[PDB]
Amino acid sequence: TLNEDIFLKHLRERILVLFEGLNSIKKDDLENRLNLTINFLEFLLANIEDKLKK
Ligand SMILES: [Mg+2]
Repeated sequence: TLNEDIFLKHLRERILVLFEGLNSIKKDDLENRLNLTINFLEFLLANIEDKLKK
């Protein structure tokens, strides 16, 4: 069963690597979208405050 053990252990590692890559990709995409929304809200806040000082 040696060949079986090698294939299964490598397959486990491949699954873990796939999960690690998927989580990295999702984290980057989430960071991008969060930065967009946060910048939008900061621009809105700054514009509102500039509109209030006048
Ligand atoms: Mg790993």
